Amino acid sequence: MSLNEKVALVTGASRGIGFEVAHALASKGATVVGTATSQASAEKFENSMKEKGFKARGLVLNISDIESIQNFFAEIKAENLAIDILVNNAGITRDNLMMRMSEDEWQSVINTNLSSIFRMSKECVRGMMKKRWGRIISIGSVVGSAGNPGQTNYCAAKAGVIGFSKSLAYEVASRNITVNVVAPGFIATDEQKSFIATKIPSGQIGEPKDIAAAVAFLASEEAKYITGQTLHVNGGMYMA
Amino acid sequence: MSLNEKVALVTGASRGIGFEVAHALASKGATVVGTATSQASAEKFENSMKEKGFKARGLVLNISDIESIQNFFAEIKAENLAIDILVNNAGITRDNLMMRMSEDEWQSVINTNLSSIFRMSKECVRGMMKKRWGRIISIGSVVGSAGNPGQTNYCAAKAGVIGFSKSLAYEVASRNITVNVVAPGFIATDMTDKLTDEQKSFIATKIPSGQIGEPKDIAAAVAFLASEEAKYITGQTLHVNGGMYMA
Amino acid sequence: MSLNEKVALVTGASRGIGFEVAHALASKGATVVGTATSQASAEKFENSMKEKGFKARGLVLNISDIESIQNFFAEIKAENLAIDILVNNAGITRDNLMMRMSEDEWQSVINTNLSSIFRMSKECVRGMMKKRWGRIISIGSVVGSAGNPGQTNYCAAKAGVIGFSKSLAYEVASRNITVNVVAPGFIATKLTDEQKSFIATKIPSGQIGEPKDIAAAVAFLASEEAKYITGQTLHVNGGMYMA
Amino acid sequence: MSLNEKVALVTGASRGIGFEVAHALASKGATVVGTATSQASAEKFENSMKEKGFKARGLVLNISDIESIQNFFAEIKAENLAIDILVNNAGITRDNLMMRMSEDEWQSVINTNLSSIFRMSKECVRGMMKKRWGRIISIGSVVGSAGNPGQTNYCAAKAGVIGFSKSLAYEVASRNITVNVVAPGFIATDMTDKLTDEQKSFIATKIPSGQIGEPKDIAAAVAFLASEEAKYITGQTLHVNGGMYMA
Repeated sequence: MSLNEKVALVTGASRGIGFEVAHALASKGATVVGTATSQASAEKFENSMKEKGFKARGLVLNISDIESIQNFFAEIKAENLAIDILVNNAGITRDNLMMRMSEDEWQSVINTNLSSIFRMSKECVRGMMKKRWGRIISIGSVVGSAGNPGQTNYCAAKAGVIGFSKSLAYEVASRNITVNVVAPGFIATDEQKSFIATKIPSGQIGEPKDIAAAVAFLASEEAKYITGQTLHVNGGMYMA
Repeated sequence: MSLNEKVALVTGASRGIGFEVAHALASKGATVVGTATSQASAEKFENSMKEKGFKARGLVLNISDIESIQNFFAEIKAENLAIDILVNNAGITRDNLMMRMSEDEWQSVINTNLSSIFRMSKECVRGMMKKRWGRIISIGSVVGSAGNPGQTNYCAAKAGVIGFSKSLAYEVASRNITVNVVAPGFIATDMTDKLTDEQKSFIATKIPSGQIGEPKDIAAAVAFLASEEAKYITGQTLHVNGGMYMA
Repeated sequence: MSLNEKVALVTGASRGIGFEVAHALASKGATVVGTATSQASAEKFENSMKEKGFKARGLVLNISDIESIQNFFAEIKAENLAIDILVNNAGITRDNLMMRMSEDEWQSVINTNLSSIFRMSKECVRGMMKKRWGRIISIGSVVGSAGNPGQTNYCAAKAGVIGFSKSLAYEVASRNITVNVVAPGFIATKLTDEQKSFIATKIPSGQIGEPKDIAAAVAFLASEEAKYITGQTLHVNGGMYMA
Repeated sequence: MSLNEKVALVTGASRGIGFEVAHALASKGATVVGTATSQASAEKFENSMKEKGFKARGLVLNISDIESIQNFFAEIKAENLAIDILVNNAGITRDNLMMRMSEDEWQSVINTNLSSIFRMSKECVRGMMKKRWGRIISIGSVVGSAGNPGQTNYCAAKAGVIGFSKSLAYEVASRNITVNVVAPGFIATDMTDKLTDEQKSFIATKIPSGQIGEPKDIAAAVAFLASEEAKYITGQTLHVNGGMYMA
C-alpha cells in the first residue's frame, strides 16, 4: 500500500488508459479523482471504481476549456481534495496534412494537448510543494519523438509536453516532486492491426495496462530518483 | 553559388542571428527577403544588404498577427517572389517560475515561438512542392532539449518546434523539401547582452569550450542545411553550443 | 510477487547496486544466482541472501575472463538452473585522460563492460527463447549518454551497451524477451571532490541516489507488467541527464 | 578555403565515402593523407587525387593491427605531416544473429569500428592541442542510434563511437578541437551493391523520400564540420539518412 493517503487525479479516466491508470493507482492505496467531459461518465467512473472496492470520485472536467478547469478546481477545493499525484491523460487529435490544416485544428490540438499540462500542473503544484512531495506524469506519444505525417500539431504538442516536463523538473526537484512522461506506442483502445504490428518488434499491439503499470511505477515512492524522463512503452517501435 | 536561383525568407532579419543568416545565404547567391517589425528597420535591412551588393528585399512582418502574415504573403505574391528557403528566426521569451506564470506569458511564447512555424510553413510549402525543392529551417534552442528552470513555456515551444519539424519532414520529403532545426546554445546577441555579469558567468560554467558563440556560428549551420549538398538531411536538430548539450 | 519460479542472474551481486538488485528480485520471490570474483564473496553473498529467507546461490565469475565464463555456465548447467532474468551489473573503470590512456586501460574497459554483455546474453538467450519469456537488463551509466571527461573508454563501453541492447531487442522481441538498460546517475555505494561538485551543480536536488533507486527500476523492468517495454534506457539520475 | 594549410587524414579513403570525403576536404584547401590496406590501393588513391589536381598522399594501414598503426604514424612523422583533421572512416560489419555470433565476428567489429577510434585519436590529439586547433570526425551509422537486428556487434560499436566522441569532446574543447560524428543512413556503396534487388526495395520503405543517399552526402556534412565556420559545434552526431531516423 505504497500510496495510502495519496490523492491522485487522472484526467479522462472513463475508459482505456485513463481507467487502467486509475485502477492501478487505487490498487496501491491511493484515493483517485477521475474526470470526464460529461456528468454521466463521471458517475459511471465513480460507481465502477467504488464497485471494485475503491475510494474514487468522478468529476466533470473539459481540460480544453479554462472555465471548466476553473470550476473543477473550485470543486476539489470545496471537497477538501489535495492533489499529490497528477496524471495528464486526456487529449485529442485533429489530423490533417499541414497544408490543408486549419487554424482551428492547429490551435485546438496545441491548446488541448500542450497548454492543458501547464494549466493542470499550475493548479496542483503549490499543494505538492507545501507537502514536500508530489508526482506529475503526462501521457505523451511515440509520435512526439519519432514524428508522424498528418500530425504536425499532435507531434508538436507531444514534443512540447516533454520540453515542459524537463523544465519543470528542475523547478520542483528541491521539494521531492518528480515530473515525467510516459509515451505510449500503439495500444488497444480493423486489421490493419496485423500490418501495424509488423512495424512493432514484439509483433503485437500493447494494452492499456502496459501504460498504467508504468505510470504507477513512476508515481510510487520507489521511483523518487526518476525525473525529467520520458519512458517509452511501445514494444520497441521506437528506442531512444 | 549553390543558391543563385533561390529566394530565401528570413524572419527577424534586422540584426544578430537573423542578419548573419541573411548575409550567409545571400553570399551563396540567394535572393533574400528579410522581415522586420517596422518600415524603417525593413528599409534599413534592404539598403544594408543591397549595399554589400546582394539581391535583397526588406518587408514588414509581425509573426503573431494572423493579419500581418496575410498582408505579407500578398505583397511577395505581387512582387513575384516565391520562397524556396524559409528560415524561422522569430521567437521571444517570457521567463517566470511555472507556478507564477501568467496566461499571457504562457500563450505569448507558445504563439510566437511555436504556432508561428506552422503559420509560416503553411504559406511557403505549396510553392516548394510545386517546384519539387525546398528548405525549411527553424532556429530552436538548447533549452528545447535540455530543459531549463524558469522557461517551462520557452522549453515547451522549442521542443514543440522539433516535433512539428519531424512530422512535417515526412509529409514533404518526396517533394525534395527538407525540414530541420538549428538549436543555438549561448550566442552573443541583443538578448544575451541584457543578462547580468553574474548570469553570463554562470552560463559559462556549462560550456566545455569556454567560449560564447557568435551569430555567424548559427548562420553557418543554417546556410549549410539550406544548401543543395544537405539534400539528404531532414528532420534533424543540429546543436550549435560549444558542447553545452550533446545530442 | 510474479517472480515466483523465475530464475535470476545478477553479476557482481556481492554489494552495492548488484546486492540491492538481488534483494529486490528475491523479494518478488525470484531464485537469485549472484556472482562474485572470489569464493569468499560468493559464499558471503549466498549466506546473506539465505540469511534473509531468500533462495539464492553464490557462484564465482570473472565476467572479463572467457574461461571463467565458460566454467560458470558449465556449473549452472550441472545445477539445472535455467536463467529467466539476466542482470548485467558487474563492471570496472580505468579512468585517464584519453591521450595518456594505455592500450590496456582502453581494452580492459571495453572487454569488461561491453563484450561481457555479449558473452553473458549469448549464454542465456537460448533458454529464454525456448520458454518464450525472458528479461535482459544491463546496468549502464549516465556517462554513456552524457559523456564525461577522463572516461573515454567507460563512456564508449556504456554507450555500446545501449547499442547492443537496441539491436538485440529486435532479435528476441517476438519470443517475449525484453532487453533494456537502466542507467544510474550518481548513487551512493569514496567520492572525489569533482564528483561531489558535479553532484552539487548537475543534480537539481543536489542529492546523490541510493542502490534501492536502481534495484526498484531493475525489478520493475524485470516484472511481467513491463512486458511492452523493450530497447529502452531508463535513466535513474535525479534529473542530471534528461533524455 | 578555410582549410588551406591544414592536413587531413582519412582512413579507408580508397573509394565510396572515404574517397569523397578526401575529395571534399581538398576542395576546401586541405592537404589530404588517405589510407588503404594495400600498397596498390594506396597508390591508386594518391594517383587519383593528384590527378584531380590535389596535394595528396596515400599510405598503407591495417587499422585492426596496432603495429601497423605504429608504423603508419612513424611514416607520417618522417614525412613532415602533422594531422590537423582526423576522419575515422575505416570500419567493417560481421552480421549475424547474436546467439550464433562467433568471437571473431564480435571482436573484429568492435576492434575495427570502435577501438580504432581511440587508437587513431590518441596519435593526433597532442599536435592539435599544441596548435590549439583541430577536428575529429568519425563516420558512424544510423543503426548506432536506431539499433538493427543481426548487427549487435556493429550497433554496439557505432553507439560506442558516439560515447567516446562525447567524452573526448569535453577533454579537448578548451583547446579549440571539436569532436563530432556523422551518421550515414542508407548510402550507395560496395556493400550496398551486394544487396538483392528486394533488400534494396524494402529499405526504401524506411526512408521518407524513398531515395538512397550518395557518398557526397556524407562528405558534405564531414567537410562542413571540418571547416572553420563549424567551430562552435562539438560532441554532436549529425544524422544524414533522408529521415530514416530523427533524433
